[PDB]
Amino acid sequence: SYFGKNYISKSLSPIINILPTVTDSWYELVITLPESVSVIATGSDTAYGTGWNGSLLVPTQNAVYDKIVTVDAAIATANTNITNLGTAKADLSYVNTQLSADQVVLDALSSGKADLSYVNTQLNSK
Amino acid sequence: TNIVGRIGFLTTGKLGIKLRGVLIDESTTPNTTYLPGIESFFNITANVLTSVSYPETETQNVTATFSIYSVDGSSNPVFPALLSFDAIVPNVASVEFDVLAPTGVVNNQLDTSALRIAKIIANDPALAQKVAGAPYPRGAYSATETYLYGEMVSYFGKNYISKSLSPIINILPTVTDSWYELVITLPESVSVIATGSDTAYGTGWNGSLLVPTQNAVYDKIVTVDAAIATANTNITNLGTAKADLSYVNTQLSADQVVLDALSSGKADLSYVNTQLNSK
Amino acid sequence: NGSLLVPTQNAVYDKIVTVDAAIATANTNITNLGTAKADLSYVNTQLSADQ
Amino acid sequence: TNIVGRIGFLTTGKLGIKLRGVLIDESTTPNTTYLPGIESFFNITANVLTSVSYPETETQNVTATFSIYSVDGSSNPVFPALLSFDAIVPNVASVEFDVLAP
Repeated sequence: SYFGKNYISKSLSPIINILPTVTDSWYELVITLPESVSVIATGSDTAYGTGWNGSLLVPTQNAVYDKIVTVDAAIATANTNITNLGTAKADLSYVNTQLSADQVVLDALSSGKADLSYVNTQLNSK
Repeated sequence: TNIVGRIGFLTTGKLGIKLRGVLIDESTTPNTTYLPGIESFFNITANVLTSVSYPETETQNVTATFSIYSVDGSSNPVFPALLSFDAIVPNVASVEFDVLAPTGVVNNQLDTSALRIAKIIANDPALAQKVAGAPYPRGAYSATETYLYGEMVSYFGKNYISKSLSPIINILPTVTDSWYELVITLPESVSVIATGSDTAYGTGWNGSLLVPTQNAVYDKIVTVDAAIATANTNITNLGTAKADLSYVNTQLSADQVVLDALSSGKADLSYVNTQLNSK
Repeated sequence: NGSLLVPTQNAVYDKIVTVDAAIATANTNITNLGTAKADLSYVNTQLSADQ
Repeated sequence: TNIVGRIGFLTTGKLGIKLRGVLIDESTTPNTTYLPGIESFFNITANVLTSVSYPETETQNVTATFSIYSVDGSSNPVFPALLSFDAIVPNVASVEFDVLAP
């Protein structure tokens, strides 16, 4: 059953991932519904399957609720990814501070410590 | 191990058990040695094995031959071993004889009894598919193709299976001589026109009563999903694009330990000049 | 949940839709602010200069 | 060394033991000089060896032949031995007939 129409597979070989709308592998079971005294309000029990691009159908509450639930689950997953990324992956302040401290130690060590050439010259003098 | 069991189609007989190798038993304090090739006989009276006791040959993997003999007028085993088989007596207080006897038939190729063949053909999916008959779907009816027997088409909203044993062309499905309709008989139908409303408008609102829409629902929801996926892509890109906390900490610690080592064991200018002036 | 009624009128579906759109935009803003802080190529460059 | 054990599927029988070579058990005060080739016979009554005491041979490394004969109406051991092998009698006070390693 596909989007309100019943189909029968007419392919001898087993088929998979072929939409029933393909008449080359499926036959649609026609129904006229002649002058029936009962014409009431129902929905379409087709779960969200990206077949709703051109679809004058009307979606049941179940498909919409399930898609909303999975969308919210994905959003929660993204939010938790952001949360556990921020606290463990990215930060700039103390990295910059420690780099500046290391740079100040580097220039202090460069200035204070004696060149090996200077030490060699002085040892030569004596 | 005690052995209990019943024997069909034999009111009176003798059961004989013989070992194929030596057996060692420790159920008794003095270790019991069991010689092979010696047959032990037990009565089978009123289709019941009277008192069959044989040592356990399970953990020793020793096989024993069991045999069923008819009794002559002297209550003695005649020897056409009606049922003979090799089996291992397991380690249990009482075992059933049905377990020991093998299950199955040697001449398994002899039975072809119509009922059996019917069951075989029905149960196998391939043979069942071969015996199909029935409608053979082909699609909407047209007058430019040939429909064989059992071919079923759609015409004016009805389903028609051709019953002409010969192929037909251009002949309408409605004429009952060569087609026949497949009844549906649906009473008190529910889904006719409400499912078909939909209407094409409405993405974000709160008062227009967007009850039936499905296409715009699909479009807005794929927009939302694309936004979420782009957010995930940005999150992953930022994750791979920035530096990790632990890696930076480790690199900084390595630089700091090298730095303190350099500061400790090095020649400061003042000390060297002082030593030179002393020299 | 469950296939009992169909409606899903413009009184409960679009409220959740707007909630999800707003939360996705908020996550986008949080991602934007997170990406403004820290980096890898620059840190590696400066660490190599120090090395 | 005293040999003890039961023999299943044999209501009554004889156990014959024969020394391979000359044995000298100095344990006994009059050092017993056991001669070879002589087949000492013991009784297996009610599937049980009656009283099988044999000198140990682990020390001097001498084999002994053990055979289990069935018994006919004349009490003569039917010489085709239902079981027969060669083993060294271990130097223990009591030994099980099953544990005699051929």
